[PDB]
Amino acid sequence: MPHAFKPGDLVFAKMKGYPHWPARIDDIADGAVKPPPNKYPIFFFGTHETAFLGPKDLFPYDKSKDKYGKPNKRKGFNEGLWEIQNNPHASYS
Repeated sequence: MPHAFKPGDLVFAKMKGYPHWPARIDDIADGAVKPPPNKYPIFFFGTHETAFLGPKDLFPYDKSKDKYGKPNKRKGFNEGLWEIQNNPHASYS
């Protein structure tokens, strides 16, 4: 059975106006800005941007990749598909 989301989990994350996007739950570094309650820090592969999202916008990657893991014209998307498949736990700073 599923657990709650934790750092390192792989997802497609949905933002208004954007396709479901390859992403991970990030850790919060010591001294770094914390997310709002009930929100997670989401790092988006390819763009390397961070937004704060709740579970309603987070789709576990294994279950979802057949539907959402296809190339997309949007900036950074296909880079992000490579990252989540090939080195999803690397430093992209």
